[PDB]
Amino acid sequence: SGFRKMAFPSGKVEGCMVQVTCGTTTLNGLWLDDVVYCPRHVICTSEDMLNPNYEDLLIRKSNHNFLVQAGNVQLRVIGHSMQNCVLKLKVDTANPKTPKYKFVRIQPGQTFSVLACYNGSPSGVYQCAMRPNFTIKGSFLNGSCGSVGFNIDYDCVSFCYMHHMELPTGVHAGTDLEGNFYGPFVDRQTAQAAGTDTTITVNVLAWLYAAVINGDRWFLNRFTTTLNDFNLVAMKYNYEPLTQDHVDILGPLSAQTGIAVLDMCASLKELLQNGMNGRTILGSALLEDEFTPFDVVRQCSGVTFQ
Amino acid sequence: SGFRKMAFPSGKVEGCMVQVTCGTTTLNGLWLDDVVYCPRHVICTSEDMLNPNYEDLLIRKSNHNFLVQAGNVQLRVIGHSMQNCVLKLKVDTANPKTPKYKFVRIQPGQTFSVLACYNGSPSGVYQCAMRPNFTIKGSFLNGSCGSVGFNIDYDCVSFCYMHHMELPTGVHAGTDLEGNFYGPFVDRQTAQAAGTDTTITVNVLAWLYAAVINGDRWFLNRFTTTLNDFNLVAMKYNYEPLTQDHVDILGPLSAQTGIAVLDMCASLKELLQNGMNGRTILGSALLEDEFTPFDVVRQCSGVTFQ
Ligand SMILES: O=C(Cc1cncc2ccccc12)N(CCC1CCCCC1)Cc1cccs1
Ligand SMILES: O=C(Cc1cncc2ccccc12)N(CCC1CCCCC1)Cc1cccs1
Ligand SMILES: [Cl-]
Repeated sequence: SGFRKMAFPSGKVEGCMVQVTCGTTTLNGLWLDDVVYCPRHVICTSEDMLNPNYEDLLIRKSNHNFLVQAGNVQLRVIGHSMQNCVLKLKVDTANPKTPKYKFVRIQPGQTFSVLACYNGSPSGVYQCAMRPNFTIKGSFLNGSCGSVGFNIDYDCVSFCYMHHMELPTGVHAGTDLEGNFYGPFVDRQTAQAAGTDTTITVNVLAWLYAAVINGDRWFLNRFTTTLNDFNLVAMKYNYEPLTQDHVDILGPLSAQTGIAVLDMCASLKELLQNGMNGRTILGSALLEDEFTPFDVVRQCSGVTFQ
Repeated sequence: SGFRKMAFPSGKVEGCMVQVTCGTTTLNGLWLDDVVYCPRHVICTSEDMLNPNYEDLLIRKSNHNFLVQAGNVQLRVIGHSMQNCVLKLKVDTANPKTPKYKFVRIQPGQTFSVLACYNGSPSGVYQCAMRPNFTIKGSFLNGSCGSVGFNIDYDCVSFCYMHHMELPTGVHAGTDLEGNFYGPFVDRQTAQAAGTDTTITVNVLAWLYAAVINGDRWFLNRFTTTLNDFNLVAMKYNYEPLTQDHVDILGPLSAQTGIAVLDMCASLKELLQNGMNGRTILGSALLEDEFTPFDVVRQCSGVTFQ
């Protein structure tokens, strides 16, 4: 029992964190095999950041302009190339701690763990989700660039995020490990704004199923709804549209608890209308949207507390 | 910017997790130097748990009755002894991944990271607090016994908790690493209940300072209070008493934000008496009490642990 915002154990990623320095700029790098991945803005001064020409800035660097430190050991950079917004530094040593890994680009609503780092050293681990507006509500200070997001399903680390910047609202923007930004963001200091954020409806429903699995049913009601009527109501509360894919994905949780997906949708419509009336759901007075259907199944028991 | 429930990086602890099997019972063990620590109830069957005589049950066990698996390697048990509610299995091999460590017993209100494990394999990491009623609101399933709680203070892991059981309300009970339970709990399948819990006042104040540091200031007011008047009000809402030690500990945060601790206490008094009025603080509609003053300073200043 219990339901916590749970991150993956970070050890496999900690053994990959290195410090990357180019001139006066220092940030984090991810050392996998003989390559160190880091944000390409490591080659910029604060004066270059408005309209950097990364191809022009990079062509002026030699391998010895990049200082990579792994613990107290300096790695030798023997090559460098840019892939989208990521800089790839080839090093003369393969990381002996390289776990089984893959690079995956995720979709909004997906969750992942972030290993926040400064100067190539891990500071903390937390769980977050790719918001519908493609930002993440992280906890990052200056120097955190290059910190990564990942999932560790079945011993393989799937790296899905690399931190590049903080937007004016205090939210964060980054790329996948191939350097493609999530959302309409660019690695320039030009005025950029996160679009209006919405609640991840499928994740709130998943979390309501987690509440039923853990014994709570106060929020259920005798009603059902069509998928279209649910979306018409949901959009009024800035909730993301629930698609048939989302309904299908909630199938296993629906079968386990005995609550049809559209019946749980009716409960959600009522919660949006009434609030919680001094009650909590899994220790929260807000509807939680950073647990996916997959997270709930992984964390919760396969036996519902009837 | 941003403020997340952040756990310590778990890698140093992951390299210590092993699987301990005694008969049909399998749980987790912590392998440090040449000793594997685990709950003493690993020697019990469900029937033994009703009223166990651990000394009598342990007498019947040989070293070979304990199967310890570290990854895919079986460790050889060369001795066994009990210390309070922890079983200590002496093994023939010192753990080469043993970090610098210490065993510390924490006080209620103190936070720590839990590395939830199953079959000696880490599954997740989350941050929690030792409640004033000595329970932890964890997320644990059957097989999670032996999972540990820890903090990192510089490069030293301080192990403070070992998981033993779940109470009927879904909350958890365990011991320090010397086998002494936190709370009035015993390791026996008998009627036990968590006492009435209270809110960790110093931690709520620390989190209000974190909200201020993050630009959430709507709850600030022109008022101050005395420590005595605040404690009279706090006692009415089942909040823990705020001591002069707590006020001293909040000194740095008070100096950084310009809000005296009793000035923040007057904000908290108003929040208890009036609620949040539809507003949130750091994305929460409840007053969060699982961040200590040290956690807030650490997260807001980017302290690392390589
Ligand atoms: O937002 C950041 C870093 C950052 C990240 N997370 C959190 C942050 C919090 C506060 C300040 C900064 C943060 N940029 C990088 C700043 C460096 C640029 C090169 C020289 C040295 C500073 C700005 C841009 C990146 C891409 C496009 S604009
Ligand atoms: O509570 C647990 C483990 C546990 C922990 N966390 C979470 C749990 C969730 C569900 C069930 C169990 C959990 N005990 C152990 C159950 C037996 C398993 C087989 C061998 C003998 C013990 C019951 C105890 C009573 C008094 C002290 S322990
Ligand atoms: Cl995805």
